[PDB]
Amino acid sequence: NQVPKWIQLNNEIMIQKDGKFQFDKDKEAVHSYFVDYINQNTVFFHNLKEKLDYLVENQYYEEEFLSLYSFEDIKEVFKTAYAKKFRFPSFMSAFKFYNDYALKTNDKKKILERYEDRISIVALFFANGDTEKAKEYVNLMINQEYQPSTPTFLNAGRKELVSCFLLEVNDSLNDISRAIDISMQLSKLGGGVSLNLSKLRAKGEAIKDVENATKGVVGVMKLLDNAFRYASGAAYLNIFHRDINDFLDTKKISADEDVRVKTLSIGVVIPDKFVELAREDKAAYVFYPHTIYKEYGQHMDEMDMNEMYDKFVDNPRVKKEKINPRKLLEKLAMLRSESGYPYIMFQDNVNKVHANNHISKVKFSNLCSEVLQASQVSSYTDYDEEDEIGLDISCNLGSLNILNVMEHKSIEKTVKLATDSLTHVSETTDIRNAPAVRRANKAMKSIGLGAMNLHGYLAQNGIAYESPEARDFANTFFMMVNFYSIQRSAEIAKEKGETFDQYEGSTYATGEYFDKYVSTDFSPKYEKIANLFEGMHIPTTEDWKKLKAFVAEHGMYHSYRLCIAPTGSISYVQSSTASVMPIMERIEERTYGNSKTYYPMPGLASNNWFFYKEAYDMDMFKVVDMIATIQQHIDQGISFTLFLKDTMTTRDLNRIDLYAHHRGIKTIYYART
Amino acid sequence: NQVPKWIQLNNEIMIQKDGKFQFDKDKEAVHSYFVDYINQNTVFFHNLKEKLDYLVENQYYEEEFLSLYSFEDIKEVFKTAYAKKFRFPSFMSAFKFYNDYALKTNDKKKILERYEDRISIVALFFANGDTEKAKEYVNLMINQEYQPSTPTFLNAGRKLVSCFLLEVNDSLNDISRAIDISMQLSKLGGGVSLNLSKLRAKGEAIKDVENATKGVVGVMKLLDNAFRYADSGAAYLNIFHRDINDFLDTKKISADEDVRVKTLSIGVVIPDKFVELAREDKAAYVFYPHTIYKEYGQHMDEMDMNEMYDKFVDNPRVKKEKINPRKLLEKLAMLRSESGYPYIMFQDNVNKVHANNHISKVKFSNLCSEVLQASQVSSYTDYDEEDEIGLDISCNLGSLNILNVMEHKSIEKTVKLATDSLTHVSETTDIRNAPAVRRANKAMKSIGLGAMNLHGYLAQNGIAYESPEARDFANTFFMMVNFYSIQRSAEIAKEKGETFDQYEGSTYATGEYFDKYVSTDFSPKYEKIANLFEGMHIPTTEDWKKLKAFVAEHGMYHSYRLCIAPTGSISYVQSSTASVMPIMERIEERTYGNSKTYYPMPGLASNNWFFYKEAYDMDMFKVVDMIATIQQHIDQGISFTLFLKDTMTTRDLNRIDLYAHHRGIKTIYYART
Ligand SMILES: Nc1ncnc2c1ncn2[C@H]1C[C@H](O)[C@@H](COP(=O)(O)OP(=O)(O)OP(=O)(O)O)O1
Ligand SMILES: Nc1ncnc2c1ncn2[C@H]1C[C@H](O)[C@@H](COP(=O)(O)OP(=O)(O)OP(=O)(O)O)O1
Ligand SMILES: Nc1ncnc2c1ncn2[C@H]1C[C@H](O)[C@@H](COP(=O)(O)OP(=O)(O)OP(=O)(O)O)O1
Ligand SMILES: Nc1ncnc2c1ncn2[C@H]1C[C@H](O)[C@@H](COP(=O)(O)OP(=O)(O)OP(=O)(O)O)O1
Repeated sequence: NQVPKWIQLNNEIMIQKDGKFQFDKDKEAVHSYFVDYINQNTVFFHNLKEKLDYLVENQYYEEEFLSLYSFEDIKEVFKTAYAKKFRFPSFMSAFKFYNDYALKTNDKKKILERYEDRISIVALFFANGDTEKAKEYVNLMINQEYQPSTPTFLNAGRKELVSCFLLEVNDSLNDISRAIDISMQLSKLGGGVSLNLSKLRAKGEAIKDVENATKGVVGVMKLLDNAFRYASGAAYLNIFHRDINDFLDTKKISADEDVRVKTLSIGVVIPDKFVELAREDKAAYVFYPHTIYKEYGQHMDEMDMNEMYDKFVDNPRVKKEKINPRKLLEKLAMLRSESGYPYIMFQDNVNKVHANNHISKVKFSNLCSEVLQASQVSSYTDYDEEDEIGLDISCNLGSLNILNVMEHKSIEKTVKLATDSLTHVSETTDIRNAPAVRRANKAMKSIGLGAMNLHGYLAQNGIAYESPEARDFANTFFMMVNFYSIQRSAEIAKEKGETFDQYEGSTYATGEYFDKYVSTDFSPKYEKIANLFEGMHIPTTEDWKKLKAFVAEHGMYHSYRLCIAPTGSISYVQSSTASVMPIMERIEERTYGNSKTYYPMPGLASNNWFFYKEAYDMDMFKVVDMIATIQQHIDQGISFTLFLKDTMTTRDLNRIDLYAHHRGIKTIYYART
Repeated sequence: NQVPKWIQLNNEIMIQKDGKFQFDKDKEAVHSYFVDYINQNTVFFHNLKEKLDYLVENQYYEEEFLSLYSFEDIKEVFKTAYAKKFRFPSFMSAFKFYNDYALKTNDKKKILERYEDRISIVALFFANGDTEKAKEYVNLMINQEYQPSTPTFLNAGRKLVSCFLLEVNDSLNDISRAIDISMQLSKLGGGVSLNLSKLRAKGEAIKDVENATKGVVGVMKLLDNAFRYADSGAAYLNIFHRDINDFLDTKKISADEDVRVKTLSIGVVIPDKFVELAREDKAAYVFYPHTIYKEYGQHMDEMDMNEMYDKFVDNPRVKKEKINPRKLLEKLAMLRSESGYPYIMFQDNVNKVHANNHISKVKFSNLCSEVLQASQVSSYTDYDEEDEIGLDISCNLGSLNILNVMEHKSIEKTVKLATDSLTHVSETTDIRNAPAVRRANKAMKSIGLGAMNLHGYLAQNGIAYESPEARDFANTFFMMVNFYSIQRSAEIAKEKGETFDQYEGSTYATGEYFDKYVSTDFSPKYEKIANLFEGMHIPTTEDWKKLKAFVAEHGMYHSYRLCIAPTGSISYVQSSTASVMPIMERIEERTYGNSKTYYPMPGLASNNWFFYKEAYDMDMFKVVDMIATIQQHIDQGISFTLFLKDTMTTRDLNRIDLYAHHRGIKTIYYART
């Protein structure tokens, strides 16, 4: 019943020694943890050869790519991995990896893969042919300079791989059947699956023969809520719809028995016209979209609300409904004061900066509220009848440490390797049950790259989080990031000579995206910021012009490059902070079982106590301006999370909302208190 | 509650497949045993250096001798050990080593030393300076060509001799000193046996008042209580003593409450005069030895019974007692029919072949009934009074496989290494509570070498156990063994120039022991026997003459060389039979717990079923003649064990006893039925 030694040592840090914390004990706890639990459950082997032979003959490793080299080259790779003599810096830095991510045995009671093992297996998977490139991946990963995404880091060479799926539901019975089918298919693959209910007819409407026959959106939500309980995502909705009130009555603290969704989140799509009507204090008109489909032939949100709203008001054909926008934003503020639900996307900020609006305009987002790409709906006909295949969105992920990049200045080569890595991942991927995801993943070739460790590095260097210097720093940094990113994409496009489809329809072929960079140079405006990037080259606008010419030579290989995800579950292995959202508390406290695990933030010393500010004690406006400065280079959304208090006000909340709409923040997240 | 896989596979052998046994399953069980229990409890390490550093800093290895080399030489030794790719041949071949002998952890739940580890640590302990000699010890041990004794194999480099022989002089102070030394050695775990020759008997005068002595039974009672306090030996007695009947009434199936010894065994010393009196059917006279001590000044068994028996009969001073010898041997046969107790030593067979009778004559033996050396009694005076130190016997052990010696023909170099090994062991030994053991172990330098695996090798080659060919084979083999043994002892005596004390008093300096070997050559008398030793040199009697001259040059380093012990507890690791006693059953069956472990004898196939005879179905006379042929070269005793049946007869038993006395067998053991 006694608590073991390392947990007891980890509980020692809260003892006040001269008003401080016992940080130096922490390593000792880690030095306990590698003696009394880890090195007494590892399966023992003589050497490498039999080890790998035992790993093959019990159905663990996919033996194909592990047969495509010599034994000696793999031995050199493992030798390069063990030559680091790597150590962990913190207590959770081991515990989150040797409990869940690292490979266990069949009885789930022993440990096979060491920390070099998993990384070097990932390295040979990203190699696909070159030994020295695999060594480059090792030197990239073992210095904690790059982190692949969660399911890629889990399921490399075992018994799918991308945790993000985005679909559309056309309007038929057959379409709803196909949608529930594909959701149950992807549900066992563990990824993130979110739907959208734009083009559906509303409640109390005619079904092809008889008026007032449709049970509406709530029944489809009920079927999906039962559907994900069998094997957890969300769904979005554009606001110009009668049942939007019933779409928002689901998340309710006085929850109805039938109106009860504990699985799916919800979210609202809002263009500028509704914002205008809520500002100027006038009426609003939600519609019956099936009447619009009968009238104009198209669907509702496939046209501009700013161009067509009063025209639908003027049509006697479209049955309408008048409501109050201001009371509706008040109700949104109340429901976000309850929890923070739903989600919010401002599409006009997105499409006016989007490159690929010539295919379609972005209407929705994933569960992770980040990926904003084109989406064409399919049409699933009857059994012997053939179908028509639209386009879908499937985004594999991956971020990186800012800190070690700043330590080593190999940021270019870092992007060079990570781009090829995610490229080979999207090469490898195949799903054999949803054909539109198949066609789009072959077609669009969308990769997603981001970064964590913003708060901690700049807080450890002694720069406040609300400083303008950090905003200029992030501006110059992400400018150079996007520069080398497009540079590598153009290089690979020259290597293959095969861009994505309808490349001339993009703004990339015209250089309209490049028109921001031909002027308005992003040189550092502070000396202390300039000392940080001091020691390496920073490009000029003429380098952007040479880049524009080199793009105009061939083109770009990818259609999307960047994403920012709240990668907290693999934040702990990199032993760092979250992404760009600053930290909540200086000390995290968990109870694994009969235990009080005490996690300090990395870099917690006496001097930098003030730069480790608290999330409840910050200027939200400067945070939004930081995220807007970050937004200057990112194609997709940014995982912006609101940090609130009970003492705050929905007046101030909606002021922050309209402030972010005025700045141009794409999406937000669930709010915390 | 389910039986694990390897035990279930080991129980499969008794299934009759075509009237046979499932031998081929057995390896599979062993191949199970190294997957599901062993390789999932070994503490995992990166490489050698940290491993040894962790082993030092937790008080496991004595760090002195493990600091007397380079790291690289130790790495070469471990590399030579792992270069064998050694495997076990049987199921118990692992289970008796990874359960008790190999090193565990502090919580006794994990395993640190592998099978290479223990052997190579023993190798560096026997090295004491030379790397190549340590590699020679590795090449000796890892081919299973030599096995050191049990406590040396256990306690090398941790926190050493299992055989102690003492004498008890006659005072109160002496009995105090005896119980003191027995309790001192009792925590050291060795074998300790006493002897009660020079004590006065029951009902006798204690220095002032007649009929005051409680006798031998009270001292036995104190020793029986004494060994119950710590982590069990025995005691011997010469037969010419009144209380011998009470000395034999202790081991009784109708056991008295007071007369009850469940700890100490007992044993009888018999010279030729009592054998003569029992043959010729006359009277016998046991004595009161304290009267003899008052009369002649010496003690009783320090003079010849054949020279002095009728002279003590003729003395009116010595009070005597007349008894029947024939009924006494009948009672001995009855008590051995009960269990097999007591032990029996025929000293006149021993002393007439003993080399060192000029110091004293052997009067007794150890617990293991094998070591027969000189022994001078001490005299423990009062507190401020100084004492006088006698001589004691302490024999470290060690045997070898016959089989691998026959495989490799390196018998000479084998003896060369094993002699230096036991030499360094007797160098290392020190006890700091019994001064006479200290003085004798510095003085006499007695080593003990033997052999196991007689029955199995010659049974596997297809030669019957009762054959004369095996007797000639063993004669030639042990002749060459003793030849190279004395050769190496003379070499080491030349190396040091320091023989043991009173070397000129021995028969070795006079060559009287060598007079057997100057003639009567032991050439093989059979062709099939000659093919076995074919391929190597066998010496001649002129080589014995050169040996005699080389001995006469310097001398011999040791005073004793050979011993034969029932080394069953380390028989299983060598994966072989016992020593020269043939096997009891073809299959051993044990119950570890909720289990039926089935051990086959090694080499059990269909063809050699007949040469694997049964111990209850053999000629005892040919066994005694085999042991007498073995006795032709051994200085000490031989662990001869009787194998009896309930259908046998004490008439036949006593006939076998007198037959062995007529042949010249030194000692016997407890009998089995
Ligand atoms: N933070 C850690 N990360 C990884 N392994 C660790 C960590 N802490 C301890 N260990 C591992 C390494 C070793 O196998 C064992 C402890 O040995 P360790 O002392 O850490 O290495 P070391 O040999 O380089 O230092 P030293 O020479 O002082 O012993 O457990
Ligand atoms: N029995 C039903 N109960 C509720 N809703 C239904 C039922 N049958 C059909 N629907 C709903 C869901 C469908 O998306 C929608 C129209 O159904 P469906 O017959 O598949 O369309 P359709 O392609 O045949 O022609 P139309 O565009 O005129 O509706 O109404
Ligand atoms: N009898 C045994 N003695 C010692 N180790 C054994 C024994 N049986 C199995 N093992 C050990 C050796 C390995 O660490 C593991 C089993 O691998 P094992 O197959 O025996 O060796 P191997 O690699 O030489 O043969 P193979 O190439 O066919 O796999 O457990
Ligand atoms: N109180 C006693 N009860 C029983 N036995 C005793 C007792 N005292 C002494 N003895 C026994 C054990 C001794 O070995 C033996 C003689 O005792 P002890 O006085 O020590 O001999 P001693 O050296 O003084 O002279 P002596 O040779 O005449 O006996 O008798």
